[PDB]
Amino acid sequence: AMDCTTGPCCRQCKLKPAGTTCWKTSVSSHYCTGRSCECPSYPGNG
Repeated sequence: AMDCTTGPCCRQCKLKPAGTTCWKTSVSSHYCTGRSCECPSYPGNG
């Protein structure tokens, strides 16, 4: 049982706040939509 939702959008076990850089990968920067714990596959700067 793991309801933490591991991922880049998940600080560790809590859906990061929307409009907050979760990934910010040097090769690809994105943002969390406070909807899931998995950052999208697109940059959030528009």
